[PDB]
Amino acid sequence: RRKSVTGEIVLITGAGHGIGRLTAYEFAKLKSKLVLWDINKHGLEETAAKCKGLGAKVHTFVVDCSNREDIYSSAKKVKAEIGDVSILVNNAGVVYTSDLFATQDPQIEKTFEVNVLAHFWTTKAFLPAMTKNNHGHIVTVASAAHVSVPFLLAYCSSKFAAVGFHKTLTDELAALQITGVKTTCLCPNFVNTGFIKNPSTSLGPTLEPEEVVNRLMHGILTEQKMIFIPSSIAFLTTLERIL
Amino acid sequence: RRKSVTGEIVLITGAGHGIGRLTAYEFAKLKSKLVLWDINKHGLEETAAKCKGLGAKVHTFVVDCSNREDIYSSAKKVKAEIGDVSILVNNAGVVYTSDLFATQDPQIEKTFEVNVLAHFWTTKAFLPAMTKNNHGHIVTVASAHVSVPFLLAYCSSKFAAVGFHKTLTDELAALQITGVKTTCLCPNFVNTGFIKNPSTSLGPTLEPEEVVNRLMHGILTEQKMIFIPSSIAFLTTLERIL
Ligand SMILES: C[C@]12CC[C@@H](O)C[C@@H]1CC[C@@H]1[C@@H]2CC[C@]2(C)C(=O)CC[C@@H]12
Ligand SMILES: C[C@]12CC[C@@H](O)C[C@@H]1CC[C@@H]1[C@@H]2CC[C@]2(C)C(=O)CC[C@@H]12
Ligand SMILES: [Cl-]
Ligand SMILES: [Cl-]
Ligand SMILES: [Cl-]
Ligand SMILES: [Cl-]
Ligand SMILES: [Cl-]
Ligand SMILES: [Cl-]
Repeated sequence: RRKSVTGEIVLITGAGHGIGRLTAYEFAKLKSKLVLWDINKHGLEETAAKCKGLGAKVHTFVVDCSNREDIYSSAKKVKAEIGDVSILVNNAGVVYTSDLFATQDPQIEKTFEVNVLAHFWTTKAFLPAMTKNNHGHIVTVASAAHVSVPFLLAYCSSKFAAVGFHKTLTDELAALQITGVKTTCLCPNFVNTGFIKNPSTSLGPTLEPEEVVNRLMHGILTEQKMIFIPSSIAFLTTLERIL
Repeated sequence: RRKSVTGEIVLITGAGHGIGRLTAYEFAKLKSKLVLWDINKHGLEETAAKCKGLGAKVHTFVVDCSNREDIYSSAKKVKAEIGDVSILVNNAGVVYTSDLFATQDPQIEKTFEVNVLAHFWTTKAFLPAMTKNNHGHIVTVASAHVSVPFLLAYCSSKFAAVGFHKTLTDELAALQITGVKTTCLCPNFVNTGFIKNPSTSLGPTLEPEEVVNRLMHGILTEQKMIFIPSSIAFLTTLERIL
């Protein structure tokens, strides 16, 4: 059923908090070699210490995944110091600050920089060696756990985009007969249902972070292409806060 | 079955060429008041001249839809000089330079800037007045060959634009804004993917005039989705590099 990932170099972005953190713990338990990236040094170090306790070799890099040059310079260090990434988990997400009208547009831009464009940059960095070895796994994490109304459109759109990235990349790999590089996407149901047609997008039930990761890991280890989960976007209540 | 759009202020981006131009002509015949945006002054003036020949009031603006400030500056002019746009056609698309002659990454960024983020900026500029009046129509044109280096960006951007449409549609519904409609011209691949749908590699496809016929009919009947076959020749594009 489930593949071994022992000794595989697994790189997880956004590993200092949330799903990314919990995902790192699961790979640690499986004795992968971990490369953890996060913008927040403190969260990153906490994740890494626990992963070591779980029995894994772990390396950390503070990386701002809104910054393409930071991603590439850090990827260069990974390749030189650690080796070739075999499982890439694109998990980093934008974190919103102010709601205020005047400062929204840069954060709408950042939403796409982190949630979508970062996946291009990491794939460009790490897919060539995977292709060369015909061995790899690219994991598009397009679910994250509440977003204020001004960012709802950007946030949701960016998830459709990430799912599109996965679907297109999957078929490109197939077209090119790159049979050893697998893809897995963690996808919110709203990408299939929309919001109004699916009351769960407003009412739940939703999943605990532990449940999301259990489902993600099961999908990765059985090499499922798609893993649908209910989001916790709280659509109607998010929108009623203006009405 | 079809609404009249007589005297509606219809803004079309990418109106200096291709289906934007052909769409401008159809709105011209229906006696809309046209606002045409494009990065090319001559293409723009050519489209305008024919729209005027077809009997319509027409105004033009040279606008780089990759540039948020330019969009907002131009929108301010439209509001002041012409009035409140009632039909917004988000049609501008990225144009690529071969990676033989340019770096890839700025063009991947530009793909999202034009094909997705521009729709945010035009919507933020024009939707408020539409909502105030409870009258408007936002048209997401997410159908437009692309080389292998840009195929992933190009395709992903169309999924994104369809996601924009679907989310916006539901926000408006949730807020009970009944008079602002949405229409999306969507490639079939967003529902089927590529390998599962041989037409994405083999066709048959539509001629531009057919695409525009279907677009106009959907707009005028206020259809939310209009699926069309794309012409990206997926497998042959990729297998070329093998
Ligand atoms: C597989 C292939 C194309 C075949 C071989 O040269 C390896 C490269 C690795 C990077 C891939 C590229 C295809 C196009 C991809 C998928 C992109 O658009 C970003 C990363 C790119
Ligand atoms: C138009 C085209 C080729 C079509 C499109 O990819 C844009 C580029 C822009 C640079 C041009 C190139 C044709 C060949 C040229 C003229 C060169 O040899 C140097 C610059 C090159
Ligand atoms: Cl991060
Ligand atoms: Cl980040
Ligand atoms: Cl959902
Ligand atoms: Cl076109
Ligand atoms: Cl390049
Ligand atoms: Cl298609």
